Amino acid sequence: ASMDKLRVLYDEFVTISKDNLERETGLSASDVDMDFDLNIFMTLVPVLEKKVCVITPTIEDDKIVTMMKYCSYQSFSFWFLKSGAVVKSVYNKLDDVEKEKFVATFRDMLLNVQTLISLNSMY
Ligand SMILES: [Zn+2]
Ligand SMILES: [Zn+2]
Repeated sequence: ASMDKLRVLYDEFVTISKDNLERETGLSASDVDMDFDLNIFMTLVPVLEKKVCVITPTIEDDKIVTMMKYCSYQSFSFWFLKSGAVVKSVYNKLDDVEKEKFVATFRDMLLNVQTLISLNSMY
């Protein structure tokens, strides 16, 4: 986990999300606001942990895919209020190989974010 790694992870998340949301829905993505969206993920992590399980590097793929059902794209800068699609809607239309990468990207983003709600509670 690192600030520079998180930027690359977030940009991967947006690139895949954007390409799939655009062709699925016919609507065009908006400009990113990375800090706004990482704020959204910061608020989401505790909800995901209560509704599904604690996020650790060994969390099973099925628990991550279920967390994607509780992540609404309308919450983020690049899809802001455009449709009610959730992250699993993009997952469901990837091929098997692309699916594995998306799960890893979404899990590693949640771990990098969580590594920061952590730093923000240290005195
Ligand atoms: Zn394209
Ligand atoms: Zn901002």
